[PDB]
Amino acid sequence: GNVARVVVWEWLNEHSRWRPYTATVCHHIENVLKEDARGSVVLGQVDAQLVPYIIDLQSMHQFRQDTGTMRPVRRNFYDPSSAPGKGIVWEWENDGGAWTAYDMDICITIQNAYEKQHPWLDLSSLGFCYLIYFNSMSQMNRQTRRRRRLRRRLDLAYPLTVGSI
Ligand SMILES: Nc1ncnc2c1ncn2[C@@H]1O[C@H](COP(=O)(O)OP(=O)(O)O)[C@@H](O)[C@H]1O
Repeated sequence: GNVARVVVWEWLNEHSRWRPYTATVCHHIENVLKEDARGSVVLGQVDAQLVPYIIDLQSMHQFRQDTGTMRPVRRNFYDPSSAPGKGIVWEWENDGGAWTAYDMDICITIQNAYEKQHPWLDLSSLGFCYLIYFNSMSQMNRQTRRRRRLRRRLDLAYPLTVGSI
């Protein structure tokens, strides 16, 4: 018995939410893990914005030289038929104008609703008090009625590996 599973590396933030890395970063981590289970992933080799980021596989923690934080990381897995298995990413635009990916469980839920031709999706049952409007491509706070923009891109697919039995 062999099954396929999508590899999504994730780091725990200050709100106790597991945040995903990008698919480019996750491929680089898995290549270091294949060669050395106790190695260090130097994300500065990938892009200049990731210079202060180091992921230590020896202790499974993220090290940031620009802030000093030590935050746990995990090697999580999702279903190949979900958005990370293809490369589909849903992102929302923060106050600084930067695009930020939703949590992976929410990203997969948004993509499932979009292809089911749902005009909108309510995330309240999943903890987020937000409404996703695909017609205006926006996210609305249920309490304040204020909105942010969101977009869909076909980025890189996250790595896929084999789980035995
Ligand atoms: N999808 C999201 N995921 C994580 N954080 C978010 C998301 N949307 C907004 N935030 C954060 O919540 C804060 C503002 O929430 P928002 O609902 O936009 O404000 P308001 O309460 O004024 O409507 C910001 O710090 C923003 O970074």
